[PDB]
Amino acid sequence: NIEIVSSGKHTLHGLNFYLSYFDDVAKVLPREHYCFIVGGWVRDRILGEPVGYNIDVDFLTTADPVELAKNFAKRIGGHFFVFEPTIASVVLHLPPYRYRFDFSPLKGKDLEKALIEDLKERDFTANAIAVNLDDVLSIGAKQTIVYDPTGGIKDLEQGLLRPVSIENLKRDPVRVLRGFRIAIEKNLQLTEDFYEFVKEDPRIVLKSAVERITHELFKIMKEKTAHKVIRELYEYGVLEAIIPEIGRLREVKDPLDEHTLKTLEYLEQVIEDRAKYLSAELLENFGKKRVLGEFTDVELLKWGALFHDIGKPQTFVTFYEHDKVGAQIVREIGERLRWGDEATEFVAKLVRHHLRPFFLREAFKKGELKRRGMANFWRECGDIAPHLFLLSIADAMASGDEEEDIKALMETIAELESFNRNEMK
Repeated sequence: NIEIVSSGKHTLHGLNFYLSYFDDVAKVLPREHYCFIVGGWVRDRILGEPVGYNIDVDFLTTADPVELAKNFAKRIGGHFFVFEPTIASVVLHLPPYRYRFDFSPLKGKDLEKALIEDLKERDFTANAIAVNLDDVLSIGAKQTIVYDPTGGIKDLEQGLLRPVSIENLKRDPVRVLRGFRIAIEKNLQLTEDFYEFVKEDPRIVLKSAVERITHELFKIMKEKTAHKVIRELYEYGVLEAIIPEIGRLREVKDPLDEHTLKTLEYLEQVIEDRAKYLSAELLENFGKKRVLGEFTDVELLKWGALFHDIGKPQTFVTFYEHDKVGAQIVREIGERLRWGDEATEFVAKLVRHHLRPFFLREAFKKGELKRRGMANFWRECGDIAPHLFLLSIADAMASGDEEEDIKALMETIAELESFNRNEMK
């Protein structure tokens, strides 16, 4: 119930909160109804982060969210969706850039009290900050006012990601994933009560719908810091709760879980270096295969790194058939988690063949690698080939292979690529 005026903040200026499409929103917005910008986009803008290729904006309007979203989508030429208190979305997709605009209802007799009331229900204080669209677009002699009753700005200045209330986390448990992800993504420290809450009941996440769970999970696999978030989820037992198979990696000692985590961690680096190992023709369409509509085959690759050996706990001196077992397990997880059919099949096929480049490498070191094995390789799997290459390199690194052996693997890959490029006609 108290405002404060500050000067030189320069991140809170309406100018900073601007987006071109907001104009279109304002033109679709009815005259007698109001609209606010909330959460993620506000948070990122306050932090002064440069806007990337993925733009997500959340709205709270007193108008009809469905009609608003419909006509706005008609204006920007986007796809209009309705799901779920029914919030409506607008997605706009071109290959380098993705746009998503969510529209949520805001109702009450007192508008300000209602807005605050809604902000206090949100997951984290950083995401609890909102601004009026009119104030943002209001060109002249207009001061812009930001609303954070939860003190999100104060927490952002101190570099803390603090849940508004633990009850808000218990109400929608999938947010406990976001808390980790964002904490790594925005380089913020999660406060004490979050860590405590988490420890006590890690399985809480199972309350939330599966699809939502899946969606966040990929969102984690989407960022380049993903291995850290995955390790965080594993150490606190959340990952085991979501995927019980992962917990079984611990019973088998060589440590398998550490090997998988390091496999993912190295896989990120290898992905960054992919231009080095992969051929140009393999790099052209790499990462361009769309999965679950906002995600690519790269997330599937990282999932492949997590599951690359999931079958070693099932088989027990030497682990023989764990590739096929792993493939089946992955298929089961993909069904359970409602991953796309072609997605779970992709990851499954990736896990099935995960040790193939190692065999071809062993054949390469003995000089016994010839046209037969290569042609057989490219015939059997040509679709997962680049992903399988990167995965194999990462797995080789995490296994602590000798440098000459890793280089032998890389040269094996290069030989397969060169054989496929020219000498296959």
